[PDB]
Amino acid sequence: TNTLPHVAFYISVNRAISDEECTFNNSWLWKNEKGSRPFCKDANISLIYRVNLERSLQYGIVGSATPDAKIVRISLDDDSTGAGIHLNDQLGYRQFGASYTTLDAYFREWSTDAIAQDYRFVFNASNNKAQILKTFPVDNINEKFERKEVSGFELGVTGGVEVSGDGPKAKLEARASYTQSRWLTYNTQDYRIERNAKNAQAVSFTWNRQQYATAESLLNRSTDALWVNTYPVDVNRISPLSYASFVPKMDVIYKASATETGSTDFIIDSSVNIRPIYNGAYKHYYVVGAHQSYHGFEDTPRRRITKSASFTVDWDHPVFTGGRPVNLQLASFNNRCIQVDAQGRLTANMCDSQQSAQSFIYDQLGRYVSASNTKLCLDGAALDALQPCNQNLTQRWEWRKGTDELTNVYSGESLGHDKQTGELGLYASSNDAVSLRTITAYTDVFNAQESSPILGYTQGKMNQQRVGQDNRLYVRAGAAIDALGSASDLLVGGNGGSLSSVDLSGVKSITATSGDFQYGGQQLVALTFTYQDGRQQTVGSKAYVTNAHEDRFDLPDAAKITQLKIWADDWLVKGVQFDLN
Amino acid sequence: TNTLPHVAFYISVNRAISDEECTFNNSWLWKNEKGSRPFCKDANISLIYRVNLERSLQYGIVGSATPDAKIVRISLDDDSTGAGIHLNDQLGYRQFGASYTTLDAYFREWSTDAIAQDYRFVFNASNNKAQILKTFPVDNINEKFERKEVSGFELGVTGGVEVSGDGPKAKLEARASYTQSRWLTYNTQDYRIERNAKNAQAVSFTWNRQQYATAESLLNRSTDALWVNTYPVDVNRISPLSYASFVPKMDVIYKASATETGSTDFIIDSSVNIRPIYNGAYKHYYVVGAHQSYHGFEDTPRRRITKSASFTVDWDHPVFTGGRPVNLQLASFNNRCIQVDAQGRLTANMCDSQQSAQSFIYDQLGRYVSASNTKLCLDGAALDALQPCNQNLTQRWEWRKGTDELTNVYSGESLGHDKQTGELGLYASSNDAVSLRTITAYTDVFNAQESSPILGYTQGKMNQQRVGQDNRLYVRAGAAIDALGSASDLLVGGNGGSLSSVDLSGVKSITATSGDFQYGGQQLVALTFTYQDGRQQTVGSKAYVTNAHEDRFDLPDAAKITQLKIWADDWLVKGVQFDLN
Amino acid sequence: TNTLPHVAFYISVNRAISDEECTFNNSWLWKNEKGSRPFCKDANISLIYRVNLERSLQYGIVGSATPDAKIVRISLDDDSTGAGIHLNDQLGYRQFGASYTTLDAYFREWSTDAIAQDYRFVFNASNNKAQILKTFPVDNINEKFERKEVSGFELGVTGGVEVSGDGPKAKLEARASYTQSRWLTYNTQDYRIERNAKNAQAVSFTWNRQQYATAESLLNRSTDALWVNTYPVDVNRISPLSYASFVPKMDVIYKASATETGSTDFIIDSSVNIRPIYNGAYKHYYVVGAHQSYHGFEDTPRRRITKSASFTVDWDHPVFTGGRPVNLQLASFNNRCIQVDAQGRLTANMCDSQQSAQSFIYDQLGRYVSASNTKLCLDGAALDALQPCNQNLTQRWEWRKGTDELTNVYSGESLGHDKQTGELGLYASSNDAVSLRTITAYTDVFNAQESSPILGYTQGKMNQQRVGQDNRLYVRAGAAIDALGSASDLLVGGNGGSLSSVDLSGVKSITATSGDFQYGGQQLVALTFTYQDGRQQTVGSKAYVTNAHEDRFDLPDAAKITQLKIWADDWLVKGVQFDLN
Repeated sequence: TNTLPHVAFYISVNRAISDEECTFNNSWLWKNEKGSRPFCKDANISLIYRVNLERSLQYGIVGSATPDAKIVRISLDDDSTGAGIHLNDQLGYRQFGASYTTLDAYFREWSTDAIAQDYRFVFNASNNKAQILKTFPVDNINEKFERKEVSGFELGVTGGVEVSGDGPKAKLEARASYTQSRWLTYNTQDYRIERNAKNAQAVSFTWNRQQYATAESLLNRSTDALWVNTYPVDVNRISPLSYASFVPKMDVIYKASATETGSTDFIIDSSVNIRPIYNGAYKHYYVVGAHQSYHGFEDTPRRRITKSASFTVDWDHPVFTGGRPVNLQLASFNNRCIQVDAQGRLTANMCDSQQSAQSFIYDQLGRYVSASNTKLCLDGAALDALQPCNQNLTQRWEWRKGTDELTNVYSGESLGHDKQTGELGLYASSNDAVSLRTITAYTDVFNAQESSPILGYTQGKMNQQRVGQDNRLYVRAGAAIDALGSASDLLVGGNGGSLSSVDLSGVKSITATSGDFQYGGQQLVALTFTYQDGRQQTVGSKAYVTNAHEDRFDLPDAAKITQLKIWADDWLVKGVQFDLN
Repeated sequence: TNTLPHVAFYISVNRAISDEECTFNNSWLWKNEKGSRPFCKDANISLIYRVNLERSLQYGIVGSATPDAKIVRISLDDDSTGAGIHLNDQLGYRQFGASYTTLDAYFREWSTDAIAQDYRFVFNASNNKAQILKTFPVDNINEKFERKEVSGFELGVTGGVEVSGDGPKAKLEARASYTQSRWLTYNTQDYRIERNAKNAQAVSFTWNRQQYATAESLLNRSTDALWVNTYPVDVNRISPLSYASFVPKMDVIYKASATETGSTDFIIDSSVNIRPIYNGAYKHYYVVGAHQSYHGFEDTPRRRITKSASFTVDWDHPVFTGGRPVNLQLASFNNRCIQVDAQGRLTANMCDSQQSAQSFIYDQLGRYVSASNTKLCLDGAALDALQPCNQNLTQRWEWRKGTDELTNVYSGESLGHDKQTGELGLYASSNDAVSLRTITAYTDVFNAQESSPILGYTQGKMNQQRVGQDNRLYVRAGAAIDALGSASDLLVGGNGGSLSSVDLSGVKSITATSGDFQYGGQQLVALTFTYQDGRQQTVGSKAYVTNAHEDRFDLPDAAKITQLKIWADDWLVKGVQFDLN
Repeated sequence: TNTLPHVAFYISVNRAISDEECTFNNSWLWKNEKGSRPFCKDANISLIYRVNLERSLQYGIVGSATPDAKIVRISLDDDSTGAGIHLNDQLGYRQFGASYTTLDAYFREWSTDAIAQDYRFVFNASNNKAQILKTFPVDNINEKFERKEVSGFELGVTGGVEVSGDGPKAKLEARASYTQSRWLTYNTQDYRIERNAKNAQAVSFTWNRQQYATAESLLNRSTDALWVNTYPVDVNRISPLSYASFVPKMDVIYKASATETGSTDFIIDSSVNIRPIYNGAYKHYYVVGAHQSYHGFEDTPRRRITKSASFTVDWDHPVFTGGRPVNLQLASFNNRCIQVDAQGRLTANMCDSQQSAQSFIYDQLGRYVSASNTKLCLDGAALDALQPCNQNLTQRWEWRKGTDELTNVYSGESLGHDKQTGELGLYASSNDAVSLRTITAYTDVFNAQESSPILGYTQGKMNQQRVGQDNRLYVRAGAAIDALGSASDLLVGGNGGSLSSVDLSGVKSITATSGDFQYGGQQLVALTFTYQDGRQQTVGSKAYVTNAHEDRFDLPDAAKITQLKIWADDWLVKGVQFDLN
């Protein structure tokens, strides 16, 4: 119980994929002729990330070889992966024939159940306070190549003897050959890890198909007779890594400067790029004969499924101080602990070991440092308030062995407290009003507050705005949400909506709907606010959108909405996150 | 708290690449007809180096098998790499056709999105006080080769029997062959680590393309009919190691002599050599038939992006002493510590554990050595000033067990101090004016001061000049800066500029601009000094430079510029670094 | 602080390569017609060896399984390599054409930038006192070979049926083949480590090219049309190990007998064998047609660059005793230590822990052995001088626990010393004139004296001569130095020079010039002695040397030249080394 501190918690990422989200044209050549059908059954995304916050050094260690910095770790390894990604259980096909007269054109088209074209994962920093330190894999694949050069020559002499009715013959023949060939050999994987770093704050890992990446390459036939009609996609070539179940492996480790303060958000985008398979047959008619050839379609439609979860980290968190905090508890009272406010006034409140402000770090020099703000220390010169920390002899404390008398190094006096009010003070000996007994114990301030889900799509610029004093939210509402903000002058987004105000007090849940807007793009279209008392109110319209998805955010009891994060470009809002506390 | 000391700090290297810097001719054969367009979108350079300073032996260890020397380490490994280098997210292409009629010439030309021809990293020593000790990789690739010699002979006898209307025939035929072929096999990588050591002070690592290094080799076709028009660069061959994201891995460890003093700088240069891809088509017209052949262009333009960061190391730094310094603190006062000036006078100042002059090293013999200058020691014969260190018996100190009385080995007397002035003295026993209590603690003098950025390009000879007493910076400026200096006689650079004077007092920030000068080469063109008052000032002109890049330098509050580093050859200034404090 | 002792120090080997030394004829067939040009730009040699001196057993350990011997280690490993060897940064070429009429001869010749034909490293022992113990690699490569014998037979029967206007035919044909081939497979490296051991005192390591070792093998073409004119050397085949940067890996470990005394020098030769590449084209004219063939030149010129560095080891050094020396210090005085002269008289001088004569080794039996000469011991029978060591009971000492009274085992008396003169003596109790307090401490006698550089070339027999009483150096002056020596009768070398005399007193620096002598070979040509007065002095002439190289030697202030090492055979002087102090 003297090693590094750690804060660990999970992020569950769940997003069911509706069958309607998997609706695609039953044919690529004949879109409007034959209609549409689902391509994935009960698709689901379920991963479980692990988050670790840790300072790279213990508090008070000077001269260590590992640079002093604050480390945020987001990882997936053997110890925690999650259910995976699912799209189907087995691949079937429906065959389509030419309705019109076909002689020199395509006349048969095949639809193959959906496969995962590529898995995409995105990590984003909310501001510039964080930087990317190291990643796993450390690099993209640095392929190894093998070459061969084969050369040589061949000599041959031929002796032939023929006897027939015509007469004896004789042939002596000579041959001289030369050969030369160059070989090339390299390894490719079924899925290739493509690392992508847009800038110092964001790095994205893309599992992309490399082998069998084209509908062209999935065929096991090239030409066949006209009367042979069979499924030409050798489905054994599609490995179960593509449609059955997949799980990634990645590590990202952010760092923050030594004295960075404030806040920073992290966004984790898990996404699978669904792409059905289309294969068509080509009929060729020339004078001499008739045959049939196949082709592969490459520019078939692709639809992307996105689910996002975020979590907030404060650099002022106690864990980043790198020590194991303890509290000073006055033993005269049944339950009284020393607590420090923002300005440094010392009072004795009710003990609550999960409250950061009541924790102190015990260093090598014997000083007590306030856990929530490492620049304030306990000083014996004026014990009614904390003081700036320095090398003063009056700020060192030692425990007398075998008892609980807390002593001051400088003057030899002890630490004492009022038996009734909790005021600290220095005393050489006890009396009927001052007790010297003080007890210390380790505290649990390493809980991580859970993070609220995100609603919508996480694209474009992100803004952060605090809720106003009136606790009312301004929404510009039309066919889709135009803008959001805490005041009528702080709207970011559209202008065609209807101005209104919705009370955020007592909100029991929020129902957000997002999807493909009728005019274009993906937008947030509908928000339904339900209160714990039972009344409801709805803004926006739910009837001008297709491929909609429903996300729900249930506030725990007795909470107040405090911050609004707005995902919006110049036109419309694509996402919004409601923080608590 | 007893092992080797270490000083560690990070270097962040960020440099956004403007789209303008990525502008290239849309075609190589037809420059002026078709124009230009960007070739890389949102390119960025972001690496994070780790710097370690350490002495290879602890202080006071004699005759250890590792030679005594001072070690400076600059490295990138799995523990810290950074975001990497980015140029594009996927490679597109635009196709171009012949505007005029072509019969036997090139008539189709292709432009491929930019790829990284080679990555380059450069390390430079500022003077000859440092040498390169070891590097990783230790050596270039020492390829292994495999040879085969295949030889043999073949015999064949043929019996032929024919029956026809002409008559029965009979043929007995003999063959005898000889074969010989020689094989060659070797391994090549997609990128080949080329180590380059210009001299003992500078070594550079060049990641260079080896396989698929020519626009010739990227083609998957050689000949095709005139009517077939498709993109002929098999883009699957370009591995994601070239354009998506790349991260190096190398170590450089410098060494400095045992008693070297003064200062020495290091320069770290990250550079990615952007090179677009050009492919052309050849139409051949001969009498018998008509066909089309491809070619690869090798002399395509290349443009180099450079970002440089530096840091300064003083061989007199406390960490290079190889011990863990402590300080002697007088206990009578609340806050008084022993401090030594330049000449060795001893006075009691305010304690500041980060001040090097107040730190002392505790060796094996029991001597106290001043950490700031290891040639001075504490001596009991004349305790008001430090003396040259030797084997004198009066320079050894031992702590009395269970108390804090500092004793002298020679006479048995103790260490004493004035209760009011802090004057040291020898006393056999205490009194009302002299107290014997002294307290010791470990000190944090291992912080590393942050390093100022470099403005411009780091090429040519480098000069270092102290800021003058008047705090005036002389700039001989024209279209670009001709020279810089601290006095009218110490201008290094050109002479065609008009002499001027800019005051360096109260500089709040510096705006530097660099790029390709109109006449030739890459120069520094304009500097805009911002004062805390709010007034600005301009030297040079920004109207005669293309492909310019902008860098900014923000000084901390209340600081004085003290050193000027000038990058300039005989003609013009290529870069300048403003050291602080 | 009880394990093996060690002495470690670095040897820096720096040698700039002038562009003039890289001058070669621009063509091989046409020497005088075309002229000459540089072939290497900014070439440099920079390695850093590590030297370790150690005795294989701790002092006093009897019968250990490792044989008792003195070990000298010279090595290069991953922990210390140096910058490497550099010749060029990229390989360019210049093309030459025939100025005269060429029908059946060469008509085009190519010059390729220089590459390192072979790297060479040489270790020499100065006398027979040292032998080679083990080396890394332990042996040359013991190649592994793979053989295959392929044999078999093939049968074939052919049935042919023809219908034509002539009439139906029928053929039944039989074939029977036999095959046999033998394979051979072996591995070769781009550079092959060739170990070379001339005698027991000298072993040399030669990195020699094995694959692509001939200008013949560098060609990727054999025949081509007369109108095709392109560079025919496939430059990709030249691995960056040859011209970019190279670093060796070797270990040499000398041993010396148990009681060897005197001195011995070691010579370390680093040399890179520069060799340009020449390729020519062959035009062949025969009646039927005309074609062009290539050839490889093998007898191309080679020029060798040599840099030598040496260091001196004395077997009488304290470290070779294999213990950790300590010293006896009298506590009555402020600063007095026991010191032993050449003959063994004991006097109390000023302590200097780096002086070998004041160190003593503490063995298992409790004897004190003088570190400077392990045959002398401290004895209590006659305590004013050291005695030959044996098993006498009066030569054992034990410390009384808890105090510093040094006791004698035999009589029970203590070690005593005069309070004023430092004379040792035996006493049972103290008085006003004799004090018993003695203090012991570890000493730093493991510093290694710096080694002086070598001027010139290290070839031929080596001689060593002490500087005479007059401190005058005899030089035979001509076009080059004929001989050197400390007296007119002690000249080693030639006799054709003019006799002269030069003073060696107050020499602040020496300027040595060496290179290719006009008459033949490589000689030392000129020496310019610089005094403290600033005036110079010239012996020899600089007008008879081409491709000369300049080496410099700067002495420390207030130094005396004491030994002359002369590198010269019977004709002329090739090198000279001036030992310092």
